[PDB]
Amino acid sequence: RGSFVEMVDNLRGKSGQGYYVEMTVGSPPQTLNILVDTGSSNFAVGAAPHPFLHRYYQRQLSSTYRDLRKGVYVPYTQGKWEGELGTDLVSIPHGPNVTVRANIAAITESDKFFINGSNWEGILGLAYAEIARPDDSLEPFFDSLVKQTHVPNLFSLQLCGALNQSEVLASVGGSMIIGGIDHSLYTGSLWYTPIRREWYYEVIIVRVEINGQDLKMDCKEYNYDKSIVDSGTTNLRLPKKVFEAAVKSIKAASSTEKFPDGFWLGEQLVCWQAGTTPWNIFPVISLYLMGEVTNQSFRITILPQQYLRPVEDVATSQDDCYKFAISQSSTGTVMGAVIMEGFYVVFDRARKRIGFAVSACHVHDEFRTAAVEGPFVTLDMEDCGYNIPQTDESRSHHHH
Ligand SMILES: NC1=N[C@@]2(CO1)c1cc(-c3cncc(Cl)c3)ccc1O[C@H]1COCC[C@@H]12
Ligand code: NI
Repeated sequence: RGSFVEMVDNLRGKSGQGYYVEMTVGSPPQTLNILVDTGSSNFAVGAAPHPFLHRYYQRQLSSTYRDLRKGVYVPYTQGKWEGELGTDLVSIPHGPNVTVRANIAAITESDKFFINGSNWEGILGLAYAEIARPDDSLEPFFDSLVKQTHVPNLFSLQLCGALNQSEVLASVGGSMIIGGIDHSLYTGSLWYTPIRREWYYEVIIVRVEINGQDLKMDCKEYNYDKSIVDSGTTNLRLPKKVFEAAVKSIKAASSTEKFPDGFWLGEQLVCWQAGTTPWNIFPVISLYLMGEVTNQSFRITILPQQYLRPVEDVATSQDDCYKFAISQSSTGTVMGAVIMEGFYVVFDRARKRIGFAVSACHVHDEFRTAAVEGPFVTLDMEDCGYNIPQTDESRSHHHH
């Protein structure tokens, strides 16, 4: 292999509203646009009319649909989705030339799940069974794909971030390569960090720098209470203490400009006149990730072109306006699109590792580029992993 032409450019989306892939469900195939989400583990599709859906999965139209006679209820921070579990035939038209029988959660009711204008009608959870709902016995899509076909246990993502239009958000594109690595999608070295545990795609950050300046924190703070690689999150999200330190450093480096507090909170845009954005006043951010070798790390470095998100405003379309896309977390580090848009990211499930290489499509300028660099060696490395306190709820679970 080394080339997967038919799968290149199979992702679409609107800036800040997630990347989706075309999928078909049922016999005959019903086409739906599905959010590619490495931060969840259910395949769930709209299956009833909704204000924001132009279309939905029609179970009755599918000769191959089977009801599992079990419901599912998924609450979260922003809202909830719920529905009926079943199985049906699933394919990815611009993916591998295979059809599989997968679990599908047919979403019958939801609150603040679907997004007006996003153009997606469902979610493809690509993480592991451990975080599937209602429980880990509901096989995720990718597990079924690998078990039922000869597709190698690996996928890779090239998310290409963003203007033509003032009335709508900017269109984005990218590639999901299932079963391999496409060498046309990256340049330079591909560096791997271990998947610490197979639930989320959990990784370990050992060091953080802002414009070459070490944040000098106990490295467990970087992974408190976890660090994950998540295509279903827009922002780089950082643990409270890390967020505060990072913002302070970025503020100081960019101090020639005085932005409102709303900007640093991601609640307000800042603008410059077309093409005059002073990129050079904003620092690079480096995350050092644990290497496959003990005592080694490598760094991924992103630019303000990644963490400042373009939003073309109607009232001031002569200007280039940006949202600050680094935000606070209380559930650990989330390396979302802000990180992933810099890189070609290889989810090597077979070898329990995640690969990063400089993306052939990343946004940069003539002075700086997103980078992937290593090795960095450290004498006698402290364990940077955090151990989440075990609740009685969690401890009570039997795993046969
Ligand atoms: N990983 C991740 N997936 C989550 C939350 O975190 C998600 C994301 C979006 C979503 C909305 N707008 C833009 C993007 Cl990139 C994603 C919309 C719904 C949505 O549902 C959440 C359901 O619970 C699992 C995690 C899901
Ligand atoms: Ni038991």
